[PDB]
Amino acid sequence: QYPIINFTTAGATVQSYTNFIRAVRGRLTTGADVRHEIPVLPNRVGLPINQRFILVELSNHAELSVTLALDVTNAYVVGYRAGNSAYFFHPDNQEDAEAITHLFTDVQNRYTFAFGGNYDRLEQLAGNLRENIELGNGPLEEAISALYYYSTGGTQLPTLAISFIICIQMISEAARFQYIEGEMRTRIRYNRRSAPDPSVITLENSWGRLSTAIQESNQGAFASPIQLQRRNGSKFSVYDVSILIPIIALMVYRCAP
Ligand SMILES: Nc1nc(O)c(CCCc2ccc(C(=O)O)cc2)c(=O)[nH]1
Repeated sequence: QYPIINFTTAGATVQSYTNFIRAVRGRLTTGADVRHEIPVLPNRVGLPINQRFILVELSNHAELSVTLALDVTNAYVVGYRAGNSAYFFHPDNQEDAEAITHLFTDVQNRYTFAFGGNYDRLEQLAGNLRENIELGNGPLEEAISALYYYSTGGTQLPTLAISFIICIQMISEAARFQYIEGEMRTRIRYNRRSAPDPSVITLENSWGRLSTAIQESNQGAFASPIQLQRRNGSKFSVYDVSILIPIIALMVYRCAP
């Protein structure tokens, strides 16, 4: 079976969340490939199927549970299981369509959505941009509940998109960036619910671009600057890998060292 990591919103804390995100990182990559001190996720090309996914098992105080499937090469959430039903986003290609057939093979019901799981599609379905969708333990507890009830007709599709958007950021983006991990920890700590600010959003949007520039850097110096965004919306340039060490935790594979 694929590796399983567990988290619950029941009595969640900064530490239990931190431990969770650590475990997820530890399974996403062995971490034997490190450029400029940043771990690289494993390459898509040679990767066999028994090693391509991890399962993230989310439960509530309501005592209902849901299992997300993460693509190991990108921490991308490709689908999920709730009870006897399993749902997948529209894959990008037949390689991927093929891969996902080894997931949740024992569930009595399997569905592939007509829509992919990129943010923009999900936003159009949710009827809300990321910047207007609250994150925190409350939202995550709500997200898990919405996903659980989808198969029985009790969750409208927009709410399902909203819930996916929450899970992706609190899990896959938090694993991608210590920065976003820290953002969620603060909300857990103070029991607060808030949309992500432009520093979070722009990091999410530019993860691919940042992976390329780091791996193509000249001893850490980017071949050209990457504009990011501060909390207050203003644009600033990063020129080197060093500034990002405490900010990005993982990188998609871009090429060989
Ligand atoms: N379902 C889902 N899971 C995710 O982990 C994300 C992360 C957003 C950053 C991202 C960066 C690159 C890709 C890609 O081209 O495969 C996808 C997403 C996303 O956008 N949607």
